[PDB]
Amino acid sequence: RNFNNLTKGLCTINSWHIYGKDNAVRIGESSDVLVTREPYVSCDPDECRFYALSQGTTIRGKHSNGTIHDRSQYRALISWPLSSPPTVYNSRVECIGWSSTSCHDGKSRMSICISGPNNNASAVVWYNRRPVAEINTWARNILRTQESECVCHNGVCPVVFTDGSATGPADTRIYYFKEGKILKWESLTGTAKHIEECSCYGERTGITCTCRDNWQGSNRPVIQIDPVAMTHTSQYICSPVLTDNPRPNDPNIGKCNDPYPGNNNNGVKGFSYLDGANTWLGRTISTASRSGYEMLKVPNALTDDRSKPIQGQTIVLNADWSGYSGSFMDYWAEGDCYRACFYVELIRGRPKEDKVWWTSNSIVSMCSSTEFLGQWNWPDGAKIEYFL
Amino acid sequence: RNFNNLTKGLCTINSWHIYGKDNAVRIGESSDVLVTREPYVSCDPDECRFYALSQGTTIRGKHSNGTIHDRSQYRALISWPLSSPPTVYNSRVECIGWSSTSCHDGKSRMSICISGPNNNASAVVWYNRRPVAEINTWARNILRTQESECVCHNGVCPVVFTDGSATGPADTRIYYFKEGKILKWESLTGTAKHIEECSCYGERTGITCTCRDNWQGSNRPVIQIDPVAMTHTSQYICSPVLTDNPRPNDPNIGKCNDPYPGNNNNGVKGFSYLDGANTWLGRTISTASRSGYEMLKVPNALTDDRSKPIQGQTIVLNADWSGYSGSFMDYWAEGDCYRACFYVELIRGRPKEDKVWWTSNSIVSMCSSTEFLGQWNWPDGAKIEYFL
Amino acid sequence: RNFNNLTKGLCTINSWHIYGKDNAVRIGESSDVLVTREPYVSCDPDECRFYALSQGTTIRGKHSNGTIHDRSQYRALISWPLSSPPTVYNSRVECIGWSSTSCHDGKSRMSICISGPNNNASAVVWYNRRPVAEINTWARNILRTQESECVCHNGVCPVVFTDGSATGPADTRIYYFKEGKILKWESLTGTAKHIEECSCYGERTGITCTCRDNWQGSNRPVIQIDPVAMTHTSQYICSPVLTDNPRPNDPNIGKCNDPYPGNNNNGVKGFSYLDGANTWLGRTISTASRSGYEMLKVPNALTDDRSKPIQGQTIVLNADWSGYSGSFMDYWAEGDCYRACFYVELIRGRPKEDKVWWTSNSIVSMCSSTEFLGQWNWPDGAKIEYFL
Amino acid sequence: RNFNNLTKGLCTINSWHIYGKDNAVRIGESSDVLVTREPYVSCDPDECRFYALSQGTTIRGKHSNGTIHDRSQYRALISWPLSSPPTVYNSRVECIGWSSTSCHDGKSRMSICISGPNNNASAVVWYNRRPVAEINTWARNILRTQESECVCHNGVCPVVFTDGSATGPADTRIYYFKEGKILKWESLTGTAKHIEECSCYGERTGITCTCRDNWQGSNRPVIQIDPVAMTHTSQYICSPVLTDNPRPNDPNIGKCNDPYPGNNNNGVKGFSYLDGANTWLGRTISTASRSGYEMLKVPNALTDDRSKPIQGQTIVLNADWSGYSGSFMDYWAEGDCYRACFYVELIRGRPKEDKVWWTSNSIVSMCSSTEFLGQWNWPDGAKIEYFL
Ligand SMILES: *[C@@H]1O[C@H](CO)[C@@H](O[C@@H]2O[C@H](CO)[C@@H](O[C@@H]3O[C@H](CO[C@H]4O[C@H](CO[C@H]5O[C@H](CO)[C@@H](O)[C@H](O)[C@@H]5O)[C@@H](O)[C@H](O[C@H]5O[C@H](CO)[C@@H](O)[C@H](O)[C@@H]5O)[C@@H]4O)[C@@H](O)[C@H](O[C@H]4O[C@H](CO)[C@@H](O)[C@H](O)[C@@H]4O[C@H]4O[C@H](CO)[C@@H](O)[C@H](O)[C@@H]4O[C@H]4O[C@H](CO)[C@@H](O)[C@H](O)[C@@H]4O)[C@@H]3O)[C@H](O)[C@H]2NC(C)=O)[C@H](O)[C@H]1NC(C)=O
Ligand SMILES: *[C@@H]1O[C@H](CO)[C@@H](O[C@@H]2O[C@H](CO)[C@@H](O[C@@H]3O[C@H](CO[C@H]4O[C@H](CO[C@H]5O[C@H](CO)[C@@H](O)[C@H](O)[C@@H]5O)[C@@H](O)[C@H](O[C@H]5O[C@H](CO)[C@@H](O)[C@H](O)[C@@H]5O)[C@@H]4O)[C@@H](O)[C@H](O[C@H]4O[C@H](CO)[C@@H](O)[C@H](O)[C@@H]4O[C@H]4O[C@H](CO)[C@@H](O)[C@H](O)[C@@H]4O[C@H]4O[C@H](CO)[C@@H](O)[C@H](O)[C@@H]4O)[C@@H]3O)[C@H](O)[C@H]2NC(C)=O)[C@H](O)[C@H]1NC(C)=O
Ligand SMILES: *[C@@H]1O[C@H](CO)[C@@H](O[C@@H]2O[C@H](CO)[C@@H](O[C@@H]3O[C@H](CO[C@H]4O[C@H](CO[C@H]5O[C@H](CO)[C@@H](O)[C@H](O)[C@@H]5O)[C@@H](O)[C@H](O[C@H]5O[C@H](CO)[C@@H](O)[C@H](O)[C@@H]5O)[C@@H]4O)[C@@H](O)[C@H](O[C@H]4O[C@H](CO)[C@@H](O)[C@H](O)[C@@H]4O[C@H]4O[C@H](CO)[C@@H](O)[C@H](O)[C@@H]4O[C@H]4O[C@H](CO)[C@@H](O)[C@H](O)[C@@H]4O)[C@@H]3O)[C@H](O)[C@H]2NC(C)=O)[C@H](O)[C@H]1NC(C)=O
Ligand SMILES: *[C@@H]1O[C@H](CO)[C@@H](O[C@@H]2O[C@H](CO)[C@@H](O[C@@H]3O[C@H](CO[C@H]4O[C@H](CO[C@H]5O[C@H](CO)[C@@H](O)[C@H](O)[C@@H]5O)[C@@H](O)[C@H](O[C@H]5O[C@H](CO)[C@@H](O)[C@H](O)[C@@H]5O)[C@@H]4O)[C@@H](O)[C@H](O[C@H]4O[C@H](CO)[C@@H](O)[C@H](O)[C@@H]4O[C@H]4O[C@H](CO)[C@@H](O)[C@H](O)[C@@H]4O[C@H]4O[C@H](CO)[C@@H](O)[C@H](O)[C@@H]4O)[C@@H]3O)[C@H](O)[C@H]2NC(C)=O)[C@H](O)[C@H]1NC(C)=O
Ligand SMILES: CC(=O)N[C@H]1[C@H]([C@H](O)[C@H](O)CO)O[C@@](O)(C(=O)O)C[C@@H]1O
Ligand SMILES: CC(=O)N[C@H]1[C@H]([C@H](O)[C@H](O)CO)O[C@@](O)(C(=O)O)C[C@@H]1O
Ligand SMILES: CC(=O)N[C@H]1[C@H]([C@H](O)[C@H](O)CO)O[C@@](O)(C(=O)O)C[C@@H]1O
Ligand SMILES: [Ca+2]
Ligand SMILES: [Ca+2]
Ligand SMILES: [Ca+2]
Ligand SMILES: [Ca+2]
Repeated sequence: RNFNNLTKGLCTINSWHIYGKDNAVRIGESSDVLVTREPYVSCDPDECRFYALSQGTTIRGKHSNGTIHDRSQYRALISWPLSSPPTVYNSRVECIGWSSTSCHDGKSRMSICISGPNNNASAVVWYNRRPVAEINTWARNILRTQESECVCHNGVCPVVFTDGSATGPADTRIYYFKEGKILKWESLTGTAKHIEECSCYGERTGITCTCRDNWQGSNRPVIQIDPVAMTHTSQYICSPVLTDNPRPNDPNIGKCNDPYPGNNNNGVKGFSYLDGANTWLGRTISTASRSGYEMLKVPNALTDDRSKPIQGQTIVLNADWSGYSGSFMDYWAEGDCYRACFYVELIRGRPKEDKVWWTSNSIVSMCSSTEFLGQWNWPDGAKIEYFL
Repeated sequence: RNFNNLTKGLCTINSWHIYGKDNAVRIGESSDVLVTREPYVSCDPDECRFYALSQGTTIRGKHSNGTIHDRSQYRALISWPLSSPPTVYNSRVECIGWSSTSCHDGKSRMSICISGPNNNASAVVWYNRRPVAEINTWARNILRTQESECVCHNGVCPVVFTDGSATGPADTRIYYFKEGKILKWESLTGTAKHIEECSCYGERTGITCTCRDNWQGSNRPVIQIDPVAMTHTSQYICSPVLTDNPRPNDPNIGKCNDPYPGNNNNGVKGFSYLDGANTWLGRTISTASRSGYEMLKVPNALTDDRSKPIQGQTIVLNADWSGYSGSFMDYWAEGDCYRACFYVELIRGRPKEDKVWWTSNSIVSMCSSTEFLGQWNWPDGAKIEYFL
Repeated sequence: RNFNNLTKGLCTINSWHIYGKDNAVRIGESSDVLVTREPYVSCDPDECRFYALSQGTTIRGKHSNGTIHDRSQYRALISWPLSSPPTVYNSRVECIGWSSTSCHDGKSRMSICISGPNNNASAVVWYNRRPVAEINTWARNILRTQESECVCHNGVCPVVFTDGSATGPADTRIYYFKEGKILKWESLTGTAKHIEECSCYGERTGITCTCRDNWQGSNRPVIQIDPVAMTHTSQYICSPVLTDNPRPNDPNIGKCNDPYPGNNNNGVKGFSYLDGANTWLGRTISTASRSGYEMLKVPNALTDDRSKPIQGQTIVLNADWSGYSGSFMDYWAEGDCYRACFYVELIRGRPKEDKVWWTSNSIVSMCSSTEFLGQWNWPDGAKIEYFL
Repeated sequence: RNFNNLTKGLCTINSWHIYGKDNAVRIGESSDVLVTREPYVSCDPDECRFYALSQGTTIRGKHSNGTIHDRSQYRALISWPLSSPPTVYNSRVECIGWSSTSCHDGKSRMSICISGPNNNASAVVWYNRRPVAEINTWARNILRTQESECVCHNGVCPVVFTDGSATGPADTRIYYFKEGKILKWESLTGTAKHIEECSCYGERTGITCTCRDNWQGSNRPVIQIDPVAMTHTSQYICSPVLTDNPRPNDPNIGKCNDPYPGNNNNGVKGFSYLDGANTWLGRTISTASRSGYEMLKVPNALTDDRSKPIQGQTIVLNADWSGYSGSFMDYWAEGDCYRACFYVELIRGRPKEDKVWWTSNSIVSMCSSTEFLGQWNWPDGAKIEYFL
């Protein structure tokens, strides 16, 4: 076949419809469902699948004790069929490690997993299910990457990595891969001051990534990548509609080229679709914790430091736990435009529910509609009391 | 490949033979079998599969408590191989929601799932396993559809939807899809006074649907659809052999253009094959509850308001629980005629068996034979005492 | 592709080597393994699979209680990959019923399942996984068939059926199918006096079946079928090496055209390879019960009523339970000859082990070698005490 | 397709990166994971898979009691997807027996399994998933083979077998197969004095095998095979870096043509990559038991009896249990060189952990990198206390 090229724009987003939901924690109460976290979704030309980092144990298994921890030798990137749960028997391992990204270039899939101790981690780049390239840590402090899908154009797939402090200046690099081979890498440029866990999408030969500032910012950094020139810029979302978590209350003036202050040394992976008047931002409803999730239509959020919402949709009630969120699109669907999609990780267990000793999640996913559809809310749906 | 066209008539039906049976509740006593209800069967050109609405839990799982309820965020349309049970590990999710239909047009499969709260539900139309179109509620009162397979002709697949009261006049629409796109919709016309859960089949370029009148009728409404003109008519089955449940005893004169009275605000999904002297009707044996199932040969049942049975076959004894029933056919089989098939849902658990706190079902399915075959009876076969 | 034709002879049989073994009862002690009985093996052009009649429950499931019974609505013909156990999650249902046969003609597979009450049973013939023909009971007394694979030549697949008494004269028919359609049937001719559960193989355009005389005989009946003329003959194995079970001790003169007396109203499915000086017979070691299994090389056993063994191989020790046995061959293997194969059913549970309330089996299978290989013995290997 | 030919050399090995890990014992604490031992890895042109000898029971099953034993009728060679665990539901049986090897020749896979009692064992050779040839024991004392993958060149696949004493001179043969047929065999020649469990790889039309001397040696024997001439030589690794287990401490002079003494009648399967200055040896860290695992870069280890390490990498800490290790490569990967890979068996249970009554393992696997990557350590990760 052929390399996918980003020739289309985004479809007009007037609401969001349910796309996938795996009910993993409900089902895992009485089935062999793997403990996971950091999920995402990624499409092949002939299939869309769920992805996540396994913890190498089932939820009901005794080894689920202690799975609040992020990095171990027992983690792996797995994938499984859309809206099924991640089971021992239906999950496919993509590579071994505790930080990942993955994407299809139209011909084959690239998957990247990072493993190792904090001071000696390394990335292995797989292409067509074979290891092709390796990258050693350059700052010796938890080499880490996107935790959602990358995007490819004409065979070139950019990936954002960070190595260094989670609470001060770090060393972020953008790598450009083709068939798993390193074409080029560059150090981060622009005005973003701290970058983690970028969520990306592609449109009209440009790639846009919305990231997490874990140091001083509660507005989100944005990286804009030209996959042909293999260059990038960075800044923050200018809008005063702040979308990190935890975060201050929304002001009336945002910040384009610096972190908006109030909350230090924390954050959550999130995403946005930045498309002029067709702009939608995702965020937790709570400003204090990872609970609730909503989409807000915020015209020109990227560039207008006074911009406010004109429409919205609740995805997860504030009474229910959320978690990481990220972007993906089916680049191989029919039609003249790409349909914006996203997922929300619904974290259950520790630290917020400490009557159990495990941490896991389920997944809900939505795609955009040109209709103005009615909204529901989409909780994980499991009862903690059943696990006691 | 090519779009299927409805070029054949029905085979002569002289008896029914066993086609499929999944023994799901028996097997689920000690395996990871999903709780379901509203099952059906649908064929692809190369495979026939079972379908149902999952409840997002296994039977032995503690989340099975409360599954008598019809609409939740944890339901999804799943499919799995013919006569296997619906397990966590072998079930494929088609889309998310609590009311569905699905059919193959010869090239790809269309699946439709409705989700949302009662006053804000929406349908998402999937084609070739991608979302293609969306339809918002128009009466804000449980938008709902067939719960068995649709039928396609030359790429055009009609689907019947209802939105509005279950106990008074409602707003029924027939939608005509092609490759998941809306070609046209029309409001219900004809003399049917209330329409729910249509069971359809196709023959000689016409589609016939047998539905449920939940308001005042215990005779079944019939919709006849011309998929080329994209028009329809409606009436009731004229025969005094009444086939809803619950229902009055059979009179000697039926009603062609109005509900036959006696039982209000209830019913069950059912089906018929209306083919002149080759006409067969399905119904529960009990007039009071969903127990037993039988087929009756009732010549010209559609148009003769004096017609009575001349032959029959018991499928499920009155001593055993039944449930929904519906039609399907293998439009891709060999031969000069289409073989009529049907399924019966065998409901176990609540409300009729309240020693357990769950509701689920298994499936039995039959197809027609030109032979005069001996009959058996086909119970679910599970013992409730084992689940206590 | 093309219809297989029987153009080769049997390979020289100098010993037997292990082919497959599924350890089903061992594994089912702690996994979701279906209760089965009446297993066999059958090859497709690209795969060989195990087959059996499921009982619609797992071994550890509470519905395993009572599975000594042979005929129920919860039985089905299933198949699963060679040497795996029959699990809920890996088994494919071929058709519904409690007596079966199945074979591949080179293009597609035909499967036949019989279901119904004792006085009203019927066979459904499936071809390319669709129902094609049906056959009603003709003697109203447990219509029944081979319980191992049929054999095809140039698209024509003969199958032996019996309807009527298990303890007196019955009505046996040979049906000739092509693409699931009935070409012809004939009533049994020749000198066999009672026929059940034929085990067949094909070579040089002839099909040979070794059957079970359940009435008066402890020598086995043989049916020889010409699939081109669609005619047959029948007799008994002439050898005094008797191979039914239970049976008298071996005399020095056998019987060619009548039952050898001593044991009435019982038997077991078995097989032989009748090939002049290359003749091998299978039998239980015990004359009283289904325990042990051995192969004996008995030159001209079919026609020589004085013939005795000149070589042998123990398959299952007399200290271990056996059961049904039958023939199959890979008609699509490389080489100038067909390699003779067989399976032995290893029955565990009731009636011989009544500390449990279930009956199931595992499978061992062997194929012939031109080498003189060392022998092992191949028990089921499960410990009944573990199931208590 | 075409037979693979060994046209490439080894890639430069500057470090090792994680390739696969199945966490089988962790996951098997609460899932239907088969008990195994003697694992390995082998690639097809389109897939790489894990292999092992099953014990015909799950870990949590009661039949796991006694699985320290090596040879039983319930063992089989199974394969399953890379980095998944070996489950009842995802494992494919290749053949039946208790000693094995397997390899793909570019067109189809050959698998060999040995079964039988100690004095009457036999090998069955499968090709394209059909039995093709058989080999009877020639010394009547546990006929046995490699327990890791063989290597093919232009359709010819050499395999090393041993029959005879484990504690004195034995009869080793090299067999040369093509499409499962025996082309030739030869008796072992050269200076190796005892050969078991060879680990092989291929490069530039030569095959190199590193074996186990179980009699008097703690240096490893090496067999070098010319698959075109179908001839071989043998010797020992000359280096004083000793790599058997148990073993003496490293001297300063090794032995090229005789066993290095100190430890009798024991050993462990292991491997090396012998490639001049690109030479790397694997070994346990402990000299006394199967604990820890490390790679050492030992230039010209094969031929230099003074050679010492100049670089290394720890794979498994000495505090953690290891086991067998072996070589494999993806002969169908892209690039101008073959990437060296290996696996380490991580044995859990008896004899070292006798609070449980079973013996099983998990797998870790690495491949070489031209980068100098940071190292981690890779334990099995299961807690024995959870199994009590
Ligand atoms: C069936 O389903 C449908 C479809 O889902 C349901 O309809 C949906 O209903 C929801 C809920 O109401 C709507 O979401 C909200 O949308 C509003 C925005 O819409 C309003 O404002 C628009 C802009 O108005 C301004 O500009 C125009 C210029 O043209 C000017 O005219 C106007 O005066 C004003 O200057 C209006 O255009 C718009 O009107 C239109 O739409 C109406 C329908 O909604 C319609 O009736 C009209 O005729 C017209 O067509 C409308 O008035 C969002 O503002 C809102 O989001 C805020 O509120 C939620 C809480 O509900 C909160 O979670 C959000 O985060 C946000 O509030 C926070 O952020 C603000 C920005 O900083 C801040 O100002 C707030 O104080 C608040 O901040 C606090 O909370 C946050 C979060 O914790 C925290 O971080 C902060 O620090 C701080 O603590 C909702 O998104 C959908 O748009 C609507 N969809 C459709 C298609 O109608 C329907 O209800 C369902 N039916 C039933 C029966 O259930
Ligand atoms: C082996 O297997 C075979 C194959 O399955 C078995 O054979 C089958 O046996 C079953 C059971 O008997 C049969 O089903 C019944 O069929 C009859 C219809 O057939 C009869 O009537 C025909 C029509 O007669 C009328 O017209 C002709 C004009 O030509 C005229 O001559 C005649 O005088 C009369 O005017 C006859 O043609 C037919 O004869 C033929 O067939 C005979 C074999 O059956 C054969 O012997 C003859 O020689 C001839 O060839 C035959 O007489 C159905 O009426 C019946 O269904 C009613 O009864 C069941 C209870 O059994 C009930 O559940 C049904 O719902 C229905 O009864 C309700 O509805 C009626 C309609 O409103 C109503 O009038 C009733 O009062 C009753 O209503 C009550 O109950 C319902 C349900 O709860 C409730 O809703 C109401 O409100 C009310 O409370 C059966 O379907 C098969 O047809 C037959 N198949 C074959 C191929 O033979 C065989 O038995 C097995 N063997 C063994 C050993 O087990
Ligand atoms: C490693 O593995 C190898 C390979 O598996 C093992 O070698 C195998 O060993 C087994 C066990 O011994 C052998 O099976 C037996 O074979 C004999 C037949 O072979 C003997 O007889 C041949 C025929 O002799 C006659 O004809 C020739 C004419 O040429 C004439 O010369 C001769 O005098 C006589 O007239 C001989 O040719 C043959 O010799 C050859 O082979 C020898 C090796 O075996 C070799 O040493 C010689 O040099 C020569 O090459 C040999 O003498 C079968 O008879 C026997 O089966 C009977 O016995 C078993 C019990 O063991 C029983 O279960 C069978 O059912 C059968 O006995 C019953 O049926 C008879 C027939 O009616 C009846 O007469 C009996 O009384 C008995 O009946 C009772 O029991 C049954 C069953 O319950 C019941 O139904 C009845 O009613 C009644 O109660 C075995 O099959 C293999 O052939 C042999 N294979 C090879 C390749 O060598 C080796 O042992 C292993 N190594 C180790 C260390 O373990
Ligand atoms: C992040 O990750 C990176 C990458 O993994 C980590 O860096 C790695 O660190 C490990 C651990 O230190 C290294 O492994 C060791 O390598 C040494 C070999 O390297 C040394 O020696 C080289 C050769 O020196 C000789 O020749 C040169 C000629 O050119 C001459 O100049 C020199 O004087 C001497 O004559 C040196 O070239 C080399 O220097 C280079 O590398 C340095 C970095 O390592 C660098 O700083 C230098 O500038 C230069 O570039 C270096 O000095 C192995 O010797 C060693 O293996 C031994 O020790 C381990 C224990 O640690 C033991 O398990 C091994 O089995 C082995 O020791 C046994 O065997 C010996 C051979 O018989 C014997 O002599 C020993 O006594 C011992 O024997 C006992 O134990 C065994 C086992 O139980 C038993 O069987 C015996 O009987 C007996 O009881 C390690 O393999 C990696 O090479 C290194 N990799 C890289 C790329 O740097 C980094 O640490 C991580 N970072 C953090 C923060 O964690
Ligand atoms: C490689 C790694 O440890 N990633 C972890 C990151 C980093 O800690 C932060 O991004 C700070 O760098 O955040 C999590 O803890 C979190 O917030 O839920 C989860 C994730 O596993
Ligand atoms: C969308 C929805 O709720 N469908 C439900 C329907 C409606 O209640 C009725 O058709 C009245 O409209 O009927 C059921 O309750 C029933 O009778 O078993 C099941 C089904 O799930
Ligand atoms: C259709 C049917 O019932 N087949 C059964 C047959 C018949 O009873 C006999 O062949 C007599 O006809 O034999 C069995 O009981 C048996 O011997 O183990 C098993 C089998 O299920
Ligand atoms: Ca932050
Ligand atoms: Ca009604
Ligand atoms: Ca008999
Ligand atoms: Ca040794």
